[PDB]
Amino acid sequence: MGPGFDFAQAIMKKNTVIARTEKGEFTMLGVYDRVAVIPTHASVGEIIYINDVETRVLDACALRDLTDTNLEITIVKLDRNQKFRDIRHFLPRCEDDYNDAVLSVHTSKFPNMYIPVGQVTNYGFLNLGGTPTHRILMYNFPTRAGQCGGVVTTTGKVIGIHVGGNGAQGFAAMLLHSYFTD
Ligand SMILES: COC(=O)[C@@]1(c2ccc(C)cc2)CCNC1
Repeated sequence: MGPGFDFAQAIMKKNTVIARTEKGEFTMLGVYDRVAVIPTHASVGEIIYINDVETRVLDACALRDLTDTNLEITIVKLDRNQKFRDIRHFLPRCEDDYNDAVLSVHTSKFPNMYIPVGQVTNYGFLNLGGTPTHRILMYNFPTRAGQCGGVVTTTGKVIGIHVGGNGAQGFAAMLLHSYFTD
């Protein structure tokens, strides 16, 4: 409808795949080369399905901060025959608050779904499904099962991936530029 949906649309059409693990179907954001992210609760193994194709996982790393606290981001390198568009220049360098964010989901159950979630708070600590977690963003939208891995963007920035909710608020793990240096 507007530049918010304009930005989200392009990230979705070129930088997302549908990932299936034993724990379900997730929106998976491709960041650069064969490197993508997914919520750690997807429990990525040695093999994953990417758009229903059997794919070997070459590496997978569940990120934690330097206090050894969960961040709920897993970085996956896929044995795929094609590279993602490099979107690392759209990642923020620091923890921040944001205005006017969109949460975008693409699965079998929710294809081409875009939700204007509005203001995003740097919430910080969250007890997420019993697991102490850091760098959580929060938005006041009643997000539901099947939105996990969903991409959170503002005009010009890719700021997080959806990892949970409480029925009234949704929670995303921050993406930071420093996660993807090489
Ligand atoms: C991923 O986003 C993009 O590449 C585009 C974009 C870039 C920046 C802003 C503020 C809006 C839209 C350029 C082409 N159409 C979407």
